[PDB]
This record gives sequence, structure tokens and C-alpha cells, in this order.
Amino acid sequence: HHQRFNVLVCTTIIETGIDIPTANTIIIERADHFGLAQLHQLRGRVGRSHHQAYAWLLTPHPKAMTTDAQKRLEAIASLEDLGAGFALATHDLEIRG
DNA sequence: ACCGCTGCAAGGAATAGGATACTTGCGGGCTATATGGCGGCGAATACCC
Repeated sequence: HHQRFNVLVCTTIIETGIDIPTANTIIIERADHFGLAQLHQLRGRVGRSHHQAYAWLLTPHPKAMTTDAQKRLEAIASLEDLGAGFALATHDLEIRG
């Protein structure tokens, strides 16, 4: 809240989100196993300000990726705009079933 | 000599992956209703006395 330290390493407790407008960038390390809902939620958790945020996504080797991980990543990359969570939920329907 | 604490299991949300019950086509193994040929002849009816 006082922003005395800049970057925080954390597990998925960050997912609920208490985002501060100061935070404007998220870098992940594991991109092979994460649900689309979590991906979009952590994407949109940033912001609450006028300043252009960012979402840097780090992936291990493409060949280490299973088919489903490729589908999730290509789907999340395909859509990037406001009002994207609901449509992504519609797509997740027929995916998770 | 009593207590609040740490810590160590039990039960919820997200992914990969083999086992294994289930379904199917077969291969061999078995059982069980006609219509263009005559001629001769002898027996068997039919007949009308």
C-alpha cells in the first residue's frame, strides 16, 4: 500500500486481488497450467487508473506445451479488449463443459 | 500444572495419464411350388346292359 518495495513474488493468493493503481504490470513464469478464468482475472486485475497497464506472459518451451495449454494460450491471446471476460466465459463453455 | 501456540494431518478448487470395463464384427463350429415327348401296354375303373 505504501509501495516501499516494487515487485512482489507470490502464489495464487494474489488472484483475489487488492490491486492498487500504482501496480501496472504482471510477469508470470508458469504459463502451461492455468485456467482461462484465472488468466483473464489476473489480466484485468491491473489498472484502476488512467495509465496503460501491461501483462507480460512468460512461457516455457513450446514443445513442452501440451495441446490444451496451446489452446488456452492461443485463446487468451486471440482476445484482448474491454468486455472480454464474459465472451471468454462463453468460450470456456464447450471447453470445460 | 495449566495454556495458547506451532505444527502436522483432513478436506475443498485447478491440470496430465494409464487401467480397465465395455462394445463390436467375425470365423469357424455346428445342425437339418411346374406347366415344349411319344408310343405300347396292361391294370384299373366306367358303363349300360
